[PDB]
Amino acid sequence: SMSYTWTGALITPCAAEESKLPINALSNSLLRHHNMVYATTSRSAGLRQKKVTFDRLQVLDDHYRDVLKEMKAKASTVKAKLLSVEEACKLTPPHSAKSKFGYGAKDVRNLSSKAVNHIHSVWKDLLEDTVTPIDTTIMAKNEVFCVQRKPARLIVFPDLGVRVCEKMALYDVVSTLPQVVMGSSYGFQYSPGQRVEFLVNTWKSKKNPMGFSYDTRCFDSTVTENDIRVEESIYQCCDLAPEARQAIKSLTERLYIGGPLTNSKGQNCGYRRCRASGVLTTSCGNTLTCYLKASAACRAAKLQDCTMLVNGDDLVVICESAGTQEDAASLRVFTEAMTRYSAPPGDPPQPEYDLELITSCSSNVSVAHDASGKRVYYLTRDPTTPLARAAWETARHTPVNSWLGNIIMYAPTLWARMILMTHFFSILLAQEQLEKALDCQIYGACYSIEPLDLPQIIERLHGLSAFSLHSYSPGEINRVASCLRKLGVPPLRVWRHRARSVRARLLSQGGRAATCGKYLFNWAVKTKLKLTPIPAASQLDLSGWFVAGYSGGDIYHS
Ligand SMILES: O=C(O)[C@H](Cc1ccccc1)N(Cc1ccc(-c2cc3ccccc3o2)s1)C(=O)c1ccc(Cl)cc1Cl
Repeated sequence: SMSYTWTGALITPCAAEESKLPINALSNSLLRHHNMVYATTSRSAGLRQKKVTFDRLQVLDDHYRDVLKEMKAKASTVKAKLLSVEEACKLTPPHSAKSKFGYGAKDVRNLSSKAVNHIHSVWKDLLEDTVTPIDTTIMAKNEVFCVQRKPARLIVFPDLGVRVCEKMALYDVVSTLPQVVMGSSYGFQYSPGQRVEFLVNTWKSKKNPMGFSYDTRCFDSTVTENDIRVEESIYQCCDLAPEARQAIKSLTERLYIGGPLTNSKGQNCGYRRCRASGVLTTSCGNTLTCYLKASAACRAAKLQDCTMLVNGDDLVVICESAGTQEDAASLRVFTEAMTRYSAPPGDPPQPEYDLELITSCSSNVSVAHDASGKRVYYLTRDPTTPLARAAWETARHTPVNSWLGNIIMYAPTLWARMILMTHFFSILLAQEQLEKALDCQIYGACYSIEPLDLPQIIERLHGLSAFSLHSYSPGEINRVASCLRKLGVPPLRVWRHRARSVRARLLSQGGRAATCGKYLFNWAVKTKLKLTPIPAASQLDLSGWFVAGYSGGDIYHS
């Protein structure tokens, strides 16, 4: 079956679309090569439509069914609950697309009778109708990138009322099942640090460790009706209220498997027979399907001690190496086996015998030293993307403050400390918006965060070491350095000279700011400071921050 069928109608833009980095008075204090940064618009949607329209073909051997059985067993221990409507509402993102039925996210969160009535009636349609396809909207995504240009990705999502419904039936499922079914291998249960510790222990649990990541060529399009249905047999293994089983069956037949795509102007763009990105089960399902296809594939290729870490469509496999010549052979089979499951490779996975050489979730493990000179591991990455965006957001406020999200998730990184924290705090001082809560996204979910809190938040996601790390490896430093030369970002020495000033600015502010300049820039000075636990750091409520991803699921918290 073809992943997609087009009618020829264009995927139209809902609003104005900028493709060129806006420039303001602050711009050059960060990135001088403006011709390097751009944003994807609905103008390239046609390209993307071409790269993802293809026919999927699957050959499921016993190794495939073997693993699927194991998973269903563990799945059978899960007892998901049926969210009521109010609860559902209370999980909808304050800035989530409004309903084509007269009410919006603001309406739903508050439980206005308009939204609650409609949802109650949408849910009923799911219980007495298990076939009529549910309409969807297809818009091109606007993401910023560096050149050397990729076509805009495609977002497909059902109406707000249906989204609320998905939660009532699946919210509790997608949060639980993954951990239970895949155990430690489930990547959305780890904070950046725990992810790093998991990969290290796992690397140490091998006499001869050998690893590789596996990138699927546009994974959503590879996903076939069979996958969507198998996913369901898995969900249906849970102890689920009867009404929920129906809704999950109904959502499956009428939505997740496929359905008509409607552009922003109401025209028909075509039909979908693969994964919809805007559904509650997108992240969970992918991860589920990706884990199943890569476990079978492991056995198919006789890989010794197959351990895996799976975050949605991203895959990492650390096993017991059996000889450099023997591994490259194994991986060939593995790729071939994945290809038979409709999970071909975008790039040939290649074996690495060096941990800090594998890239999962666009990141990697690297090393430095804490306050005690002890070797400590942290999660870092190429800063190209993060900065390019931090730049765009320097002259354009976005719904997703990437620079903040980035700082929270990469506090320990050489580039996030010297550049991101400095640059942006400097700007918060001038505007005096040091406490204005701002949105940002982590593993998918949108959180509201106040800048002055960062000190506590960071300590809570990485620990005190995120303020005293030093002697970063030469490999990392050189990468941060190069990327800067590329985008035209001033050298690191310049930033330290600026952080020295921003530190001083924050310190003078006393209070929570004084804490910020105290802990966030304590690396800019020579006479280091004490830095001890933060009293209100143990106050923060971070249980639900990293229990499950919701990328393309309509999720929000505090
Ligand atoms: O230890 C390191 O890896 C870097 C190495 C490094 C090298 C080049 C550019 C940036 C970082 N470094 C070591 C140094 C800190 C200050 C240095 C220095 C020497 C010097 C001489 C004259 C004028 C200013 C100067 O700053 S070297 C740091 O103290 C440091 C640690 C964490 C963070 Cl977030 C930032 C820094 Cl600066």
